[PDB]
Amino acid sequence: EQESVKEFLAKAKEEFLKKWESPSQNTAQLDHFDRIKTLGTGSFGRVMLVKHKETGNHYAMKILDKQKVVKLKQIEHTLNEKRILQAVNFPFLVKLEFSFKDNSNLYMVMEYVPGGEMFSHLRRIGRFSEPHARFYAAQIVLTFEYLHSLDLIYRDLKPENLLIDQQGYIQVTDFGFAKRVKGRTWTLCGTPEYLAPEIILSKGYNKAVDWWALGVLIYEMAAGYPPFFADQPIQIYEKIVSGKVRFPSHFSSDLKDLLRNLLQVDLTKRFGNLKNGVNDIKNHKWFATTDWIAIYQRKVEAPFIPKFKGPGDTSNFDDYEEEEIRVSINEKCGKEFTEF
Ligand SMILES: CC(=O)N1CCN([C@H]2[C@@H]3OC[C@@H](O3)[C@@H](N)[C@@H]2O)CC1
Ligand SMILES: CC(=O)N1CCN([C@H]2[C@@H]3OC[C@@H](O3)[C@@H](N)[C@@H]2O)CC1
Repeated sequence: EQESVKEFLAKAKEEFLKKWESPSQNTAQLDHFDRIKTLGTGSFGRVMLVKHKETGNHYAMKILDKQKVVKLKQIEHTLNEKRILQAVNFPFLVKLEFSFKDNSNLYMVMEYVPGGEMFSHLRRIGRFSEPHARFYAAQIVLTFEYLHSLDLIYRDLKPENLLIDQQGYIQVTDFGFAKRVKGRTWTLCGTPEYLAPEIILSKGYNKAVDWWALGVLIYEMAAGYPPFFADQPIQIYEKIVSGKVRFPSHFSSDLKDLLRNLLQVDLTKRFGNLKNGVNDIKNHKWFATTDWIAIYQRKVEAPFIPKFKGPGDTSNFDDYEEEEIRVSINEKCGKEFTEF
């Protein structure tokens, strides 16, 4: 490994471990913010655009209902998410600014990324050219090199979880399945189209599942649709475990070669999981034009700058039913969330 990379990752791990061992807690409260608009929803709860009443700064506030987290069996995952987010620091990761809890809910207040989800831009344009896909892929490669060096598996890569910032760079969001793992882990989680075969087959799996998901993402960016597509999950799973994929004829030979090595069903042969680790990916011919240092330093001109009017603009996010943020007069699930 290059001395620069080695000493960078050694320092990255030292800094992560100090915050991991002593997590920040209770750094704001709900009535410090005005609620503006719902930016998205899921089983996790909701994300709202908020404005800090004193500073005027905008944030994306993820709100989880403690009782629903318990019923959906996501306690450990939610504690993982907040503890990891408060400890990481990398140019292409969403930045957690505050966290707190009250009688009913857990709150993670993040810097707001007004360019919207990669998913929207991909569906609007149709597919990205190879250079455009490669610019985003390089940022994911560097982000996974960082996360994996901290013993973190991400487990939720997909276009809806990649936001585009004001400079056209990626911010990875949604650490709801991220976990610190030395060795293997066993939980079935993630979106069907992006699951590695070893997840579908209920094996103990490792960080190689993130490199499989990178293969799916690159294919989807360059084709406009994912490589394993079907109407029901059970049919998607059959395609994933088969060891066959079809590439559009417009794909370059270098892209097809990279994808055969990322979408390798045998995890012991998959790029990212060999002796050379991430360097088999960084040194692959498809990445020959990539200036890894300049990408990290955000010195490369992005292929695309999202249109938006200012830090409060919500036009790149879609419209959701607006519901109350209720806080019970009685504490719910206090024991389960003591460490949050
Ligand atoms: C940092 C920022 O600007 N964020 C945080 C994350 N959210 C969520 C929202 O909830 C579900 C859906 O939209 C999801 N794909 C998205 O990542 C968007 C706004
Ligand atoms: C029956 C149904 O599907 N509904 C009921 C009414 N809502 C409106 C109404 O206006 C303010 C508030 O109730 C909000 N929930 C929403 O916008 C749409 C969803």
